[PDB]
Amino acid sequence: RSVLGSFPQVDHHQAKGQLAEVYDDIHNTMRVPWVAFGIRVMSQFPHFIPHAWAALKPNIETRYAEDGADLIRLNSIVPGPVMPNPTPKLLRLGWTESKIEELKTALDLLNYGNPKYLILITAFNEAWHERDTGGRAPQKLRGRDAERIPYGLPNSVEKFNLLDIEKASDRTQTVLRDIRDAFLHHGPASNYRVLGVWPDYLEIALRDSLAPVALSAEYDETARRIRKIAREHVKGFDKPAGVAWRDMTEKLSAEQIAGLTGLLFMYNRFIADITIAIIRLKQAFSGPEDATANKYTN
Amino acid sequence: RSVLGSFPQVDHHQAKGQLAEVYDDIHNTMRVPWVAFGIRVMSQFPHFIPHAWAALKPNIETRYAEDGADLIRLNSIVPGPVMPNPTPKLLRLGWTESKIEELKTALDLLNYGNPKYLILITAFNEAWHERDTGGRAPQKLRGRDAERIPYGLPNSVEKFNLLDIEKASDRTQTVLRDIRDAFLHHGPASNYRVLGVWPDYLEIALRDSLAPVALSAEYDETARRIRKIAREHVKGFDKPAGVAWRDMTEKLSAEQIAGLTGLLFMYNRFIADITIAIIRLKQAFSGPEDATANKYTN
Repeated sequence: RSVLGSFPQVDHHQAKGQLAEVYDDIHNTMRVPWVAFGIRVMSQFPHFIPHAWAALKPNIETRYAEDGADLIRLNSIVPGPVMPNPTPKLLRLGWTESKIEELKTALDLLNYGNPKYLILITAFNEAWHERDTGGRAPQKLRGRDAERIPYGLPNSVEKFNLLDIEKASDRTQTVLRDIRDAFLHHGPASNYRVLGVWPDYLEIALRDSLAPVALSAEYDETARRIRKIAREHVKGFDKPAGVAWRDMTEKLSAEQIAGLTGLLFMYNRFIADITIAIIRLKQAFSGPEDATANKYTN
Repeated sequence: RSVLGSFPQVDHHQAKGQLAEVYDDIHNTMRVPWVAFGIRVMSQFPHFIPHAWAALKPNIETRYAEDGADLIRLNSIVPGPVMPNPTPKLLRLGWTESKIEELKTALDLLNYGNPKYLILITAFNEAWHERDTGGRAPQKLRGRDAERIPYGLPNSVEKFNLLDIEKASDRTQTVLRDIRDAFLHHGPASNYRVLGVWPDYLEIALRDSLAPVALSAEYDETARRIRKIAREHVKGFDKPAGVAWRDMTEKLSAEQIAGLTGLLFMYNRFIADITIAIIRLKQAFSGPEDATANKYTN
């Protein structure tokens, strides 16, 4: 038996018809090279993802929301131990400059997307429990807060290809398991199914950047802070940015509403954790300013 | 539209036959006068509650597991503002000392049980992800540790009846809904379906005790602290105290394995938040030492 199985989810290859249009819409609207592990997972359920998406789209494409994602990114740094650069270790292991740059680009794209997915999940979750995710403030978004960000991926950014966990080496399987378990999580992030093709780096990543802050006051407090930024930000939305489970009782079964309720709560924690995590990795290379910069939609 | 509606679950009365024996064996093994919300909700899935429960049973029934509960209970105090006593307040509403004493007994019972439930949900959540919940330790439980605590509810302890939410007043509904949303939770705890026969108090409770600490660093750190105690404790079990999703694949569809992964995580947080809440609630009547004692299994 594998150290690590594969979690229940509609894979990117599995998304058919109406659903595969949505995965694209997500890519393009959010200018992100992957669909979130949680979206993939929540998509097995009929109706929900497509409907919640349709009600989130108009709100997440704005410069307003992008400014929110920037607040998340900006404050996602952990008041933690100081970390050594991984660069010398990669060179001595014989990595090319060029290869390391490919890693840092990966990290950079990941750190662009995660915070937007923090906005995303906060919308979906809060709306599910009929709490404030839009159309409540007296003052609508005005001036350029309401402008739309560019559609599609940034020039020279392709969609990621996530590694197939079944086919992967023991080494890769294990480091991912380890990173999952260090944080008490359910699965490997899409983040790590991208970063996993470099198990040797992740092993160093885990020892130098993530294991020493995992489960700590400082780390969870930094999750609390960014979740709060996300939760306050979404009330600025012009119209509600998700569906409410009470409006879904013709669409989902009692069992299903249950499942989705837990799934949403879980992913609202997972995404925050992962956001912090990967920024911290790119902090080990460069520093807190470069690591939390918006490098894509300016 | 109703201000709050009932969350989907196998209500106490609805459990038939084999699941009904399970709800009981829970009641009695844990010496608690209510089956947790999270089990009720989670029971609607085939196989899992009965199965996870069979593995928890011999572990949670030991004196060792009772010490576990006591540690959580002891460490559940928030270092927040000092709260006024509500006793004068309830007297001014004409509550008799006798009625007041009825509320405190109920608070004691909720406070007896929430810590044990945190143990339950920790075992279930961890085992599911094949993380450590028993059997890994060098030598087995010995001495006082291995003994079975008493079976059955304590003397003069009657089973609670949850209040019907649908049927309940607007005021019961408002205050419960306010309590749910103040913590970003999914529904009201069994605890509040008990305490909500008394919405005048819950109202005081929220304004005095709960709302000034909801979502604060101190409240959230307290949760981390107690969740940690619980995660370390189940490691001392003689054998695993739950079931792994990988072993359940004949018994559960992908969709449900996903739904449960979520619910498990969500209740692990939920139960911990509530343990702290209801303790806080008693702490205002009678200080920290009282609020955290084991008054039932000594």
